[PDB]
Amino acid sequence: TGLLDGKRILVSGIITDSSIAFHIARVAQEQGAQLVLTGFDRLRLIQRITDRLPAKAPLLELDVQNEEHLASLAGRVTEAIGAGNKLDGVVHSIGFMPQTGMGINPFFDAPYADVSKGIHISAYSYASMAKALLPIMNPGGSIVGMDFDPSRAMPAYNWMTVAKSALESVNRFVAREAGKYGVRSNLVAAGPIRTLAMSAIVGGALGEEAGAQIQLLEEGWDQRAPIGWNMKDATPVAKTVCALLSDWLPATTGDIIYADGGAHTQLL
Ligand SMILES: NC(=O)c1ccc[n+]([C@@H]2O[C@H](COP(=O)([O-])OP(=O)(O)OC[C@H]3O[C@@H](n4cnc5c(N)ncnc54)[C@H](O)[C@@H]3O)[C@@H](O)[C@H]2O)c1
Ligand SMILES: CC1(C)CCC(Cc2cc(O)c(-c3ccccc3)c(=O)[nH]2)CC1
Repeated sequence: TGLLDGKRILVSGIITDSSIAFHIARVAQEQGAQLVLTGFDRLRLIQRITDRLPAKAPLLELDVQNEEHLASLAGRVTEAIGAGNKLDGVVHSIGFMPQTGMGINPFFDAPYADVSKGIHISAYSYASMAKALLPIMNPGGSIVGMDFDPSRAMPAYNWMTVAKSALESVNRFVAREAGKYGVRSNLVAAGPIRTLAMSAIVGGALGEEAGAQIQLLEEGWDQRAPIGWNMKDATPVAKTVCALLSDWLPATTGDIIYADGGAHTQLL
């Protein structure tokens, strides 16, 4: 028997087969969960991607900045799962920052208008999704969001670090709301993952020093992690997410779970 047998789970922000969301999806189904997937904007591409998943599952459209999408969602989900049916889990794997708040671009020259859009999509949306979907969520349910450890600062990550810092604060407040419905809210702080965009950056595309800064990070991370860190293997992150969506961490809300091979616990 699977781990999430007959749980119903919403899963956001799939865009490629290297997206973490995709691997969460994959493992989720492997355990036997019925999924509902949202996508943003290029629904047509995302449709092609989601077809490679163990089982097919409904694709709804959701731009977290679109107010109506948020409004209409609560229903659109219940539609695709059948009325008198509730969700046992939502997964937030959304994030965005303009290239002024990330990469080689100096920290100071990011115009607030840029930064804000970032925080809107990367941290605010977490409460948005939780507001939309809490109503239709079963007791013992789970909310899970994607996070990169922002408690220290580092090169390149710039304003996104702030967005992540924001996000960990939002999460603790959602935890409060979620509690009313008997729902948990947590974040998975993950080590770096070799996604499409990340490898592109390791090839002039975000700069030259940028490629060198990514590489430095990735390598220190593996060296610090007492059980190592394979940037290419996104499975153990997904596995972790699924453990939070399971019934096996029932006493753990408002919190951060570290899938980083233990890096953040080691100085050198
Ligand atoms: N990249 C990493 O190594 C890493 C590490 C830890 C945490 N994270 C976090 O995990 C999440 C996903 O990372 P990823 O590597 O899968 O990147 P990704 O680009 O594959 O996923 C981000 C998703 O957000 C979606 N998105 C963008 N703007 C949106 C909007 N306005 N409304 C709704 N959706 C929108 C995109 O369609 C995309 O599918 C992000 O929250 C990211 O910060 C990433
Ligand atoms: C610190 C460093 C130079 C920059 C990125 C990090 C990890 C990381 C987190 C992160 O949230 C993202 C991200 C940003 C926007 C949209 C989707 C994903 C990322 O690409 N990489 C790995 C290296």
